[PDB]
Order: sequence, then C-alpha cells, then structure tokens
Amino acid sequence: RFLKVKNWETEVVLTDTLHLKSTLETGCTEYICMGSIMHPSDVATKDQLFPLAKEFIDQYYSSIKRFGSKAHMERLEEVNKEIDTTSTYQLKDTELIYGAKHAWRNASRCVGRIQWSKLQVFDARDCTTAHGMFNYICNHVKYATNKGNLRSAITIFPQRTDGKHDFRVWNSQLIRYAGYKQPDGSTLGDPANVQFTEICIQQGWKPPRGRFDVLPLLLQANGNDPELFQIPPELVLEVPIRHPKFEWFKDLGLKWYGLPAVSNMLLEIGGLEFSACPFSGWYMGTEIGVRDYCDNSRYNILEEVAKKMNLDMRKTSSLWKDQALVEINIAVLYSFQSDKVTIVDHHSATESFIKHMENEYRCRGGCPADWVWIVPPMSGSITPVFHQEMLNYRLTPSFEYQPDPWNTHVWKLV
Amino acid sequence: FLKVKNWETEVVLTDTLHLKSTLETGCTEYICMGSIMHPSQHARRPEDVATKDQLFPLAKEFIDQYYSSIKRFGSKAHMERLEEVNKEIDTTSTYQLKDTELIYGAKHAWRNASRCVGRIQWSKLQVFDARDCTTAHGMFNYICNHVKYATNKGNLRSAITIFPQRTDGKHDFRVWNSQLIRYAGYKQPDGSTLGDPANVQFTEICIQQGWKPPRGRFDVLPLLLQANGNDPELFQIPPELVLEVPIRHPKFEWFKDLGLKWYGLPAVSNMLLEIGGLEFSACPFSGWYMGTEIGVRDYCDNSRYNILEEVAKKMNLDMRKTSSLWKDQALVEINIAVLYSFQSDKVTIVDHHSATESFIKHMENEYRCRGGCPADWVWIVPPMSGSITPVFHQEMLNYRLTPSFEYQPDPWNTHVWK
Ligand code: HEM
Ligand code: HEM
Ligand SMILES: CNCCc1cc(F)c(F)c(-c2cc(C)cc(N)n2)c1
Ligand SMILES: CNCCc1cc(F)c(F)c(-c2cc(C)cc(N)n2)c1
Ligand SMILES: C[C@H](O)[C@H](O)[C@H]1CNc2nc(N)[nH]c(=O)c2N1
Ligand SMILES: C[C@H](O)[C@H](O)[C@H]1CNc2nc(N)[nH]c(=O)c2N1
Ligand SMILES: [Zn+2]
Repeated sequence: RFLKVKNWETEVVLTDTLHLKSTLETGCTEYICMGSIMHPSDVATKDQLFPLAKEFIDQYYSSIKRFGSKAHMERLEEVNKEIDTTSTYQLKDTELIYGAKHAWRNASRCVGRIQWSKLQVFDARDCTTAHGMFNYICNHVKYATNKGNLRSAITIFPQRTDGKHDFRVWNSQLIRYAGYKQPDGSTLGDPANVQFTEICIQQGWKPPRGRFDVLPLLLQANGNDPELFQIPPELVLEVPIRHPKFEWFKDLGLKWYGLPAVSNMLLEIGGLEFSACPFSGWYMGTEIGVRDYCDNSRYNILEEVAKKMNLDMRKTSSLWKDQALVEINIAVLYSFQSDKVTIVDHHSATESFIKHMENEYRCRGGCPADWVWIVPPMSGSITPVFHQEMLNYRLTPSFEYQPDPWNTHVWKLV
Repeated sequence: FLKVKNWETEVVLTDTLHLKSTLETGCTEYICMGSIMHPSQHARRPEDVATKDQLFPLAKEFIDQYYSSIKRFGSKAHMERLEEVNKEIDTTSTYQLKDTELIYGAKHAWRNASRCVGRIQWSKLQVFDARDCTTAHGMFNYICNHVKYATNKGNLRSAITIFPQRTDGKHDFRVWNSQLIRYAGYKQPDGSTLGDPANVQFTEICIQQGWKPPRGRFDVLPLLLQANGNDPELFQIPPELVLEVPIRHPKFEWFKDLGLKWYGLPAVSNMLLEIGGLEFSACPFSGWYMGTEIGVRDYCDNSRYNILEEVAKKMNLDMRKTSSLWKDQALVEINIAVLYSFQSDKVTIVDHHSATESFIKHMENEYRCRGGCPADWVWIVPPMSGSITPVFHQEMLNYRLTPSFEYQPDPWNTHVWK
C-alpha cells in the first residue's frame, strides 16, 4: 500500500510507504481528525519491553546493513537476557546515538530536520546526582553554543527504571527568562514562566526581578528532590535586538538567548524512556519574533512596537499588527546575523524542509510531518510548506511529551 | 466526549456533535491526513443511480434530521414525508426535496463546512431554487440573478443557487467555472503567463469553445454552463453585474500604477451539495471575501498573480536574501491595500483579524447550542500572520457532518462531448 502527497504549488507528488512502519497512535480516528490538538490521546512490563526492544534492534541492524547478521542475533539474545534478568536493558553507545538521531528524524513537528544526522550525542547515562547533571548540561550548553556558531546536540541522562527514580530537567528549556506576576496583575519578564519561576523562588532562588533574568536550572537526579543551579553567565549567549532601519528599536530593550534547548521531553528508544534528554539546535527567527515576542500570552510587544511605528491602531483592517510583526521579525534576524549567532529565517527553513522531505521520501519512503506545526506562524502561504501536503504518523524512536515534574513528583525534604 | 482547548484563553469546549459524523476523514489512529486537500473518497451513495436500499436510508436520515430540527420527530408530517419519499424512490429511483428541506439542507451544508471561517453567518443564506431549470440559457439567467442579488451594489449578501440534482450521472448540471467570476490566464509565446495562471486550462477550453479573449491581465472569464448533461455553452456575464475594485494603497500613491484589481463576489461553483443522498452538482454559492484570500493567495502565491516581486521593488526593499523578510513586508502592504480599496469602494470585505475573531465566537456558539463545530485548522488559520489571529491558538476537531459541500471531478475530465 502507498499514500500520495502532492505539493499544490509545484505539483510534485511523493509516495509514502514509510507510514506502514508506524506504531503508536496519532489521536485521530477514522471519523475525527485531531491534527490541531496539541497533546492528543507506570513503566513497561517485561512482556511489553521485548517486542519494542526487538523492533528497535532490528531497525538499528537494518540501518547498518547487518540485519540477520551474527552480531544482530547476538545483540537480540543479549538484550533479551537483560530484560529477562533485570526487567530492562542498556543501549550500546552506537544504538543510543542512532536512537537519538532518529527520534529527531522522526519528529513530525520539527521543520529543522534536514540537519538530523548531524547531532552531537552526549551520553550522560553514568550520571547519578543533580550536580553531575549540571556539569553535563553546562558542557552541552558550551559545546552547542560554540561562540555563536551553534551546533545541534542532545545530552541523554539515565533511562527510567521503576518510574520512582526519574532524571528530569524541571526547566522546559535550558535557557529561558523568568516571569514575575506583579501585584497589579501585570507580568514582568516572560509570562509563560511565571509558575516555574515561583517554583524556583520557593526552592531558594534569589530573583533579580528583571525583564530577562535567565532562570536557574532545576535538576532532578534519580527521583530525588530537584536542586537549583545557576548556569554560569558566560555560557548564556544573548543577542540584543535592534532593527536595521528603526534606530528606536534598541530602545525597546529587547534581547533573546541564542540557544533553543528543549529539556522537558521524553526520548523513547526501543521501549526505553529517557525522561531527561535536553536537546538543542538553533532558532528559526519566527519562534522569537512571532511567538516569544508577539503572542498575547508572552512578551506581547505588538502594541508598543506599533506605537513607535506611528501605526493607525484604531482598526484591525489597518493591519497594524501584521506590519509591526514583520518589522519585529526583521529585527530578530538582523540582530542574530549581526552578532554572528546562528539563526534561520522561516523562508530558508521551510525551503530546506521541503528539500529534506523530498529526500526522505526518496531514500526512506516518507517523512512524517505535522503541517500545523511545520507551517510558520506568520506568512504561512508564502512559504513552500504551506502548499505541501504532509502525512503525520508516529515513528519510533521518538520524542514524546511527559507530564510536568511538579505535578507528579512526591517531595522528600523536611 | 472530546475536549478542545484554546491555548490563549484556556477556554475548553467539549464536543459531542462528532458522534453524528458520517464520512471518514481519511485519518486513522495511525495516520493523520489533516493537510491532505482531498483526503477521502468516502461517499454516502455509489457514484450513479443508487438502488432503493442505498438511497432510502440516506433520505430517511436527512428527513429524520430535518423533522428533528423543527421539533416534529415522528409527527404526522414526518411519517407522511417518509412514505412520500419511499414512493418517489420506488417510482423514480430518486426523490424531491421540499423547499423548506432544500433551504434547511443548504444552510446546514454551510454550517457543516469545516473549512469555512465565515460560518457565523450560516443561517443568513439566501437560497435560490433553480430546480426547474432545463437549459444552459436558464442556468445563465439564474446565475445572473444570483450575482446581481449577491452583489447588491457592494453590500454583499450570501446566496446559493441550486440547479437540478443528479439523476443517472449522464444528465448532470454543471457550472464548468470553478468560480462564477474569475480572470482568464494565457500562455505567452515566451513561456510566461498573462492573467491568472490557475485558469490557463479553463481559459483554453473557453477559447476553444469560441470565446474571443481580450488577452489582458484581468479578463473576466465567460460562464461555461452545462445543463442536463449536454455540451456546455458559453455566456458572457453582463459586465455591469461584475463588481470590481481597483486596488490602491492608503499611503503608496504608486500602488495604483500596478494596475491591480479584483472582483467583489467570491462565488464557488464547482462543488457538489449533498442533501439526503441527493447530489446537487451545480450549486454556485457566494459570500464575501476575507482580504487575505485576495491579498495573500490570489496576489502572492507563486503560481497565481505572483506580485511580491513587483511590489517589493516599488517599495525599495532589499530583495537579495530571504532574511530581509522583503516578501513578508510587501505581503502586508498588499493586504493593507486590498482592504483599504474594498472599504473605500464600500464593497463588503472582512479582514482576517475580524473574521477569525468571529469564528471563535461562532465556535463557542456552536459548542453551546449544538455540542460542537467541525473545523479544519489547516483551512481556518489565515495564510498570513497566523498566530496573531485567535484561531491559531484554538484546537479544533474536524469531522464530516451531512448535509455537506463536497468536491467533484472537473467536468472536462468526465464529459463525453457530442
Ligand atoms: C538544528 C536546528 C533546528 C531548527 C531550525 C529547528 C526548528 C524547529 C521549530 C521552529 C520547531 C517548532 C518549535 C515551536 O514552535 O515551539 C521545532 C520543534 C521541534 N524540534 Fe526542531 N529544530 C532544530 C533542531 C532540533 C533538534 C536538534 C531536535 C532534537 C534532537 C529537535 C526536535 C524537535 C522537536 C521534538 C520538536 C517538537 C516539539 C513539540 O512537539 O512540542 N529539533 N523545531
Ligand atoms: C459570507 C461570508 C463568507 C466568508 C467571509 C467566507 C470565508 C471563507 C474562506 C476564507 C474560505 C477559505 C477559502 C480558500 O482558501 O479558498 C472559505 C471556504 C469555504 N466556504 Fe466560506 N465564506 C463565506 C461564505 C460562505 C457560504 C455562503 C458558503 C456556502 C453556502 C461557504 C462555504 C464554504 C466552503 C464549503 C468552503 C470550503 C471550500 C473547499 O473545501 O474548497 N462559505 N470560506
Ligand atoms: C516541548 N515543546 C517545546 C517546543 C519548543 C519550544 C521552544 F522554545 C523551542 F525553541 C523549540 C526548539 C527546539 C529546538 C531543538 C530548535 C528550535 N529551533 N526550537 C521547541
Ligand atoms: C472548491 N474550493 C474552493 C474554495 C474557495 C475558493 C475561492 F476562490 C473562494 F473565494 C472561496 C470563498 C467562497 C465563499 C462563499 C466566500 C469566500 N470568502 N471565499 C472558496
Ligand atoms: C491549537 C494549535 O494546534 C496550536 O496553537 C499550535 C498551532 N501550531 C503550532 N506550531 C508551532 N510550530 N508551535 C506551536 O506551538 C503551535 N501551536
Ligand atoms: C497542502 C495544504 O493543505 C494546502 O496548501 C491548503 C493549506 N490550507 C489552506 N487553507 C485555505 N483557506 N485555503 C487553501 O487553499 C489551503 N490550502
Ligand atoms: Zn487527522
């Protein structure tokens, strides 16, 4: 069986066979589509783990043209022994690297996957304490940031065991700014991070109470209570936002960090769950310029920018929001490029994603892609992905959502 | 029950309407086809003249639904109607809708149209019953009346004109035009395209049918009308019925020199209206534009008028690299101009901010009174400035309710000429 996808701009038609390998649920049913649901839908038993492990080891050995080899069969034998005797197993380093890369390759929501195979994998499975996690994360940040020449990287902490000894980065990203609810209902800093900022403060963090306070790391090792650590400031590369034409833009006092590093997802490889697996790449500008800066729930700067632009804001059909949004995103890109910090604009990124998609169809038989996420949050139809039909399905290894740690963690101190 | 969350407002709506869905979406629990243009070929009755046990269940379902809608389920009139539809099918292999049922069905096909952001207006739909029509000339008359009513000197009014339903499939009524009013497209000797590239093929059919093209950039195409399965016939819409808006910019006096215009009346005419198993293959319907339809898609798609280059040049933007966002900057100015121009000419238009806000309001109304609102996020989110409209942050459930508007093959792919 085959499924065809068409680009309505180029009329290129691609043929997806890879969807036949999909495993887990999309959330849709035959009569309901949940493609715009953000999160649709304790630890694996021995019986559940065997086939998951087998399928992963089979696909690892197929990828390296060793399917059915003696090494393939001995690895299956060996994996089965550990599951039988220990109720889990340990990945070889090669398998960990392959697994991490393919979870990225399989991330249907990620427009940046043309880069999937160039992923630096830091094996942190020997880590035992939050201090060790901090050290591993600093090394990750420093390597990934690379003085602005950003390099993709992931750091993989020990896998889940009984679900009671989870490693977790409590931060949603490694680098984010604090948010502080004011008594008057206004928010200082990033409103998205108010709750997490409260948790940090409650754990002892002394907040500067500024607009762009880099949050401390809140790191949980082995199911213990999480611990606070300040990322050394010299490792946090930031970009002050200015505009190439509007001299007043710098007066807005905006900055952002260079390193987008997601740390609250779960990496699943062969049925193993890596609950702490921070990964980082580089920014597409609309992430900052459209969502971080202009979401009504985020820094919400449209009004201020439009004011300084002298736009007519009395009516929506003046498209004053649209006009200000473009300029903000111009500023974001100009600023990063001026500081020689890796960034990709949505046009280049979606263009590369189409090339990647077509290549994946050619060499892999498909490429799961979540149109709702792949299309940029501005100027959608002038990017090529808008016109690209996509099939969404869940391949493993995969990155998955997991509950926030403060909702499941049971505290131990006092 | 299924919940949808708005991630900006944290409003959660609980959907039960989806339990009434009838057609496959194309998705499965293993694959999502949400961005496929035509994901499913699941039809409620086979392609041509259904047997009785194929059509009657669909008719019963619709009549049941109609009589439920007016609090008359099981009433004398309801049961008589069932008996009547049963006899009609028994004796003609089809049945005929009452005017009230026709109107109910058309409004509900609109209400059920998951891709339409304009549905807050759904019950304000003028329905023109053209089921007595027999010739392309009569179809032209009906369409002219529709266009004139709908246009209303720029105070646009939503309307649908419904021609005779399909019978055996060899006697189809079709408007071969994809929309009642579109501009021609011409292949130039050098290889470029003049006018609307989407309509090059249709334009060639027209020319081949005897149409004399003026070969300009905005030549309103003739109507190509097919009645009772016969060869289609060309008709020129009276130009006084075709309201057009010259596009100018409130700030850039040079914008008018681009010579752009668009027509006021968006009037889709290639879709199929399905009510109770009956298929109305010619059912042109029209409302009024959301500005982005013109300013983003019509004007700025690469395979349409593709005007970003021209506009950015006149704006003196740096077009060397994508990261100057010169396309995005021109895109906004174009859409400012379109809205400004329609508004200056007192032609109904809605901007994507107002339209998307109305749709969120419509969603809430529908969840409150109806228990759900099928909505296709991929189509509802405007093609520019997505996340600064509320619908971007609105989770949606997409499912297929009947009555409905369906796609159908282009008639030139299926018509055996005479
Ligand atoms: C190298 C440059 C990269 C670029 C330009 C890029 C771009 C993006 C963008 C724009 C998004 C949407 C983010 C949002 O809207 O919140 C995204 C999502 C995502 N990225 Fe990539 N990314 C990159 C690297 C990576 C890497 C290295 C990984 C993992 C190894 C990764 C995994 C993911 C995942 C799992 C998502 C979806 C998150 C979710 O579902 O909530 N990306 N990416
Ligand atoms: C009255 C004002 C209306 C507005 C502002 C409006 C807006 C829109 C827009 C922007 C689209 C997407 C168009 C595209 O991207 O090609 C759309 C699609 C659609 N509209 Fe509406 N519309 C209106 C009236 C109507 C009416 C009166 C009907 C039917 C009686 C209708 C039925 C549909 C359908 C079926 C689609 C989906 C078309 C497809 O799947 O290809 N709309 N509408
Ligand atoms: C759990 N859902 C988080 C989604 C998210 C939020 C965010 F703020 C990001 F920055 C990225 C993201 C991640 C990577 C690796 C590259 C990139 N460009 N963006 C992804
Ligand atoms: C078959 N798919 C065609 C989709 C389509 C194309 C188009 F060009 C339009 F103009 C509208 C449309 C229709 C109505 C009633 C109002 C409105 N604003 N737009 C819809
Ligand atoms: C409701 C909707 O699914 C939600 O707002 C999505 C839309 N598309 C997105 N796309 C990206 N890249 N990131 C997002 O956070 C979202 N949010
Ligand atoms: C492939 C993709 O589904 C296709 O480009 C869709 C995307 N969303 C759309 N949304 C609207 N309103 N109109 C369209 O034509 C499209 N095209
Ligand atoms: Zn789906």
